[PDB]
Amino acid sequence: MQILLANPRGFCAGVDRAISIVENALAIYGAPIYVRHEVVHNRYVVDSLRERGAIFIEQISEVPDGAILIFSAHGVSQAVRNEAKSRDLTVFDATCPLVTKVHMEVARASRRGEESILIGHAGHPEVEGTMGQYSNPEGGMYLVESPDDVWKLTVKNEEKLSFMTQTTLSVDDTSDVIDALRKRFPKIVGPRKDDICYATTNRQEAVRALAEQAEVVLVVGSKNSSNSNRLAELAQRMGKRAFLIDDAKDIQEEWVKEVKCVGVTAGASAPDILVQNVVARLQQLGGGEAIPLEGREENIVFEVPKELR
Ligand SMILES: O=P(O)(O)OP(=O)(O)OCc1cccnc1
Ligand code: SF4
Repeated sequence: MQILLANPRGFCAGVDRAISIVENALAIYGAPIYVRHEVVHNRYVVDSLRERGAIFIEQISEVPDGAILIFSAHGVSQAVRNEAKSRDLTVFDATCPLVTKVHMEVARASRRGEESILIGHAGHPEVEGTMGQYSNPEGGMYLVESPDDVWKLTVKNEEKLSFMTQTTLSVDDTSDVIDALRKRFPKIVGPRKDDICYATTNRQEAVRALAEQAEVVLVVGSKNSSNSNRLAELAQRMGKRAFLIDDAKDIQEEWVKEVKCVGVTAGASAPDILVQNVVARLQQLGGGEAIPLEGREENIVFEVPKELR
């Protein structure tokens, strides 16, 4: 059995920054450090940080007075940010710059009381945060997940309309939603393409190349990771068996019995150690040295705020 690694894979710049923010705050201020939502959607990272004294919470009322609070990489609504601001709390924001950029566009629309449509998945924290930057009752802020959702949407003034996307969507499915938005609302304004981040686009392109060669693909990432789910879904749609796994333990031997070529990737929130352990497990089940595919080079880094160095 040949083992191939997708390239790129694993940590992006927003995730490296956000985890560093929590680590550094723990180092500087000691436990506990409070964090709104899992800092990133990875059980191993979160379990780790919890064992070192991070406490993960969904509401600001769960955080005591005088504390340090960090917002997760997925971002937060204005109501949450203002709720935290009114309190004695010390707040650090681990929201990814690429999320923040979308937030600002939503807030601009809100100020203009002009309506905005977000493409994303209901209930995901990034979606809550992004919808959560719009407040003007005279405009509106609508969520669509599919072309059918677009086909049934009505808005108050379709002459003044803009769209935004979640950063971790399917590139291809999103393309279909946007095509529908433009057929329905010819005057709609957005970005050139979408708000899907470089890391999501690149990992999707890499798993496409991986799945052209592999019979079976293993995506390292947690169940509640949107971007990781998209990598598995992509592979499956190409006719390959794909499995989303937290770690090497989850590999069932039947999945790779008599498979000549197995591919491994990782979502943007999955640490490289988990991939290394996956490869070691595949080698036990009879695989050779892991071969990295040629891939697009990523060079973007996001620094921690200076107060957390
Ligand atoms: O569920 P997803 O959003 O894929 O979060 P995860 O933490 O798996 O990946 C990092 C991230 C954070 C913020 C925005 N987009 C991606
Ligand atoms: S996957 Fe994208 S938007 Fe999300 S933390 Fe990473 S770089 Fe930022």
